[PDB]
Amino acid sequence: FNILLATDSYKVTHYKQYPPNTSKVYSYFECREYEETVFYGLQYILNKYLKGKVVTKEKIQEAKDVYKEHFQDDVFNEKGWNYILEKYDGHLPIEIKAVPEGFVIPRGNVLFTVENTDPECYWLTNWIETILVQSWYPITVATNSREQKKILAKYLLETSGNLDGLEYKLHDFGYRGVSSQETAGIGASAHLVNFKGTDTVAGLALIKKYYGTKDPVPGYSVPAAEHSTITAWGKDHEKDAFEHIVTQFSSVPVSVVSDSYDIYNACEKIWGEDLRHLIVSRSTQAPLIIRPDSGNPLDTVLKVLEILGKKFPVTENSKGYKLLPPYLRVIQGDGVDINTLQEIVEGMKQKMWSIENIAFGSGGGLLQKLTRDLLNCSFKCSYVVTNGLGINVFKDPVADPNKRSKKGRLSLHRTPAGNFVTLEEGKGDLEEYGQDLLHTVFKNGKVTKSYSFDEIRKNAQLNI
Amino acid sequence: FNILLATDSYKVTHYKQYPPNTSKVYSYFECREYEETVFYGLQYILNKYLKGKVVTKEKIQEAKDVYKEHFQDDVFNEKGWNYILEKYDGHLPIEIKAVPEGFVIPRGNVLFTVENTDPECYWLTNWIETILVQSWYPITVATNSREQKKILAKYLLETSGNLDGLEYKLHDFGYRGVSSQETAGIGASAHLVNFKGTDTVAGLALIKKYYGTKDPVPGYSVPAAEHSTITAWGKDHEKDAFEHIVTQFSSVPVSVVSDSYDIYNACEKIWGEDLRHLIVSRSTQAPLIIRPDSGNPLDTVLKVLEILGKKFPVTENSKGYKLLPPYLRVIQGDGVDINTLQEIVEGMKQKMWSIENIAFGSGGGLLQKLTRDLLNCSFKCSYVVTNGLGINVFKDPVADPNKRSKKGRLSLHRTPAGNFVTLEEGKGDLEEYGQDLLHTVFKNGKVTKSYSFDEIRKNAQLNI
Ligand SMILES: O=C(NCCCc1ccccc1)c1ccc(NC(=O)n2cc3ccccc3c2)cc1
Ligand SMILES: O=C(NCCCc1ccccc1)c1ccc(NC(=O)n2cc3ccccc3c2)cc1
Repeated sequence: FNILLATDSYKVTHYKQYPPNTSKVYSYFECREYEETVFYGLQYILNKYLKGKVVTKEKIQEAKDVYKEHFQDDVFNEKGWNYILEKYDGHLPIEIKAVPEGFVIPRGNVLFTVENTDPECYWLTNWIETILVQSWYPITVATNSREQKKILAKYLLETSGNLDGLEYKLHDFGYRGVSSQETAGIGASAHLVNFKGTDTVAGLALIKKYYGTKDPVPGYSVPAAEHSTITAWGKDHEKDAFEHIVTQFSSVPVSVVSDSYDIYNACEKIWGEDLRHLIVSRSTQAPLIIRPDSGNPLDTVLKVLEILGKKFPVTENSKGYKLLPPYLRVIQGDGVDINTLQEIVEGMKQKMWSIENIAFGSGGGLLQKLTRDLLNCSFKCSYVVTNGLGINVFKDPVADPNKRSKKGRLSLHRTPAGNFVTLEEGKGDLEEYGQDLLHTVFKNGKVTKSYSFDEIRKNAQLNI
Repeated sequence: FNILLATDSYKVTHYKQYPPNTSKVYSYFECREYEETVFYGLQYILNKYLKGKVVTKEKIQEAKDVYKEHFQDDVFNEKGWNYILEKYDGHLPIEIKAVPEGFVIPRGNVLFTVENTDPECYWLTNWIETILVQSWYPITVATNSREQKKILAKYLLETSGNLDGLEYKLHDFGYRGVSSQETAGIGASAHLVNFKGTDTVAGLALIKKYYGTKDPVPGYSVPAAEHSTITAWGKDHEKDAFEHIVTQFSSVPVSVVSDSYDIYNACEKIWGEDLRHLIVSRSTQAPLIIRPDSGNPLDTVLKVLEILGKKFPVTENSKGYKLLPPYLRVIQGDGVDINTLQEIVEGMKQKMWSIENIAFGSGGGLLQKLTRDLLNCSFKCSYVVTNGLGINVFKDPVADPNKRSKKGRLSLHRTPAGNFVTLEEGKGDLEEYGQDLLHTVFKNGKVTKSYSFDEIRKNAQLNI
């Protein structure tokens, strides 16, 4: 990895565009205008990409040669980068202040700030904008996943009277559906801020290396079938596949995809009749989890529950909701996103089915179908020092008032009612709102403040 | 990187679920039936993750320890992995056959096939499904980018009579808007299959290392301003920022973001009057590229052109379309996706403005706002050998006929009309069509067939 080649190309030309005699460039990150966001992911970026000796003679030379051909010109600031290498032994003279990881902050508040610590490195602040703006992705995955936890908590509390097993109700199925291996690890780790169920193995090593947990692993999985392990038995031997799989995993929970040919027939005749004796004998700690994987997600879930409820002994819980026996559960792992999750739990509640009966598996909806536009994550310059005089800087486009940026030195404070407020124009210097809630997390190539994954989970907890 | 930890967790349990005495598991990838797809990206995956000694004693031990905690059970095929390490020195006994990279294939056709070459490694075929299915991402970026090239080619030919500069009309602005650094490189490389303009530097090193070009670089950029380089001058000094930037880049093309405060005022009064003398003196090889960055993308583009057309000498080309002078161009780099690109070029054509006047910059729309659902990229088992007898396997869900998978051994052929056909059930073995268009690209840990980035671009060319 070469930080000199980890920026948008046009940033290579910006050192020539700032007003002459600029000694300071101060910039901030916010999720402009999903009313609250989970701040997570910055620590990964600081450790993997920004800390220590990030500049070498070889990296300067590599970047010089690439930019010469990429621009068909020599616009690359070799002098500026050589200065960092000679003066600071390749350590970035940058200071980053951030809100603690796991923090749940309303939209339109400063989340982190970046500024150069050496007047010669005024151009460095916005050079690293590209790498830091990528924090949008673990922030959005964590926020969207927590918003799904809120829906699940509401319906589970309503239909069961408690939140037992909440942290296992939304399972990450997204490994194949993401754009890369690196995205998988980052995305799966952000989902693990709110839940404990994951199949995206990549997320576990990321948490271990960059955050750390008291427990040996932050996430868990159960054995489960795929279409290939059922279909390989042949069209006429689906019962044999099912029987073999539940016998191989007789003492542990097992998920079995049952829609290869006909989900309703598999539920009513195979599980419901032919193999029913192998299901009713299972332990409460080792249920059979039936998995539909096609059709309308809500209509399929309701029909599968109606079928199972007629083949198996259904009880009525203390809230008046139907509950499958403890050796039998369902997982809907096709077409699950925040909108369909909501339609399914509401549809289940209307048909008097307890949310304790179901878990959700989400792939693309959880980790891929997200953009920087969802929370409007933006990095903007708000303060500059030119000729020793500080000026409050901002954009305010005529056709888009929502794109107006904050002015001057920023500070995050607790209001008297215990809410959050961002103070602009260095007004935080007046001691009217107490202490700034951002902490120096990076200074001159060193990570100065870190959070464990346990702290992050605690900060990201629901009020509920 | 550890391939034993680069799969969906549940795949760790599948070796126990296949029918006993299974010696072969044969699977294929297709974009289930954007009528045609660009096949690109597999070569990157084969080289970075699948080739050479991918199994070591340390990797087996690491995976064993992780899976023990992840499952709270010892469900990990240590014996199977130890077999690969001892017999093949950690090289995968897999054979991958694929359509050549850059190939443009209609939906619902086999693109690549995977099968184990050793009977003991029947479970390996679908173990690597997760890593190979991630090919969906460079395939979708390449396909969506080529579809935008088709729209641009149609409107540029209609309004100018040629395709000059077509390869520079859609610029990659997506670095900050993607989920990770790795995604950035893969995504920007897939856009470079169709275009030459990129700011996502990461894509250049990926092409150089995995594909290679005769040219020193596959992509180019121009100097350009950002809001920070303009706003840093102060709200009252936007004209000074503009003047400084165009003077610093007087001899090369320069893009200048002009919507910081009021895009229409910047076009009419700053560029159109105060700085007009610095613009009209510019070379044809060094235009000023005005960049709006907010508002309704089409309304803003049309209003900017109407303003500029009244301040600068406009000509009418041989097709009857208005053309700005050669030292002045526009780039729309906000809210550009395949749908808005289409609305803008159609709206320009309706107002008699040539497409030679404009270029597009696309960020999230180009590299992030894509999912595996767009082309329905899917990996499925189609053939198995159990007890020495081959059987044609497939899924066919009752509620979703579109999810039906192909049966048996597959081959891709040219039809008599020169189209593509996928033959099922080993019917390709009858010599009724020509040669199978799938070639072995990977066999027993070695990459057996490679394509240069030059070949890929030629294969992905538009008919026009
Ligand atoms: O229901 C589940 N968890 C919570 C309840 C479990 C429980 C209840 C009571 C006692 C003990 C345990 C559950 C079900 C299925 C799965 N996994 C699958 O069905 N997979 C993994 C996939 C990954 C990618 C693509 C497809 C996949 C299919 C995981 C967890
Ligand atoms: O119009 C362009 N290229 C094709 C025509 C150029 C031409 C015509 C005639 C003769 C010589 C050359 C062009 C314009 C802007 C840009 N770049 C920007 O505006 N940037 C890069 C960004 C990256 C991230 C975020 C924001 C960005 C802003 C690049 C190329």
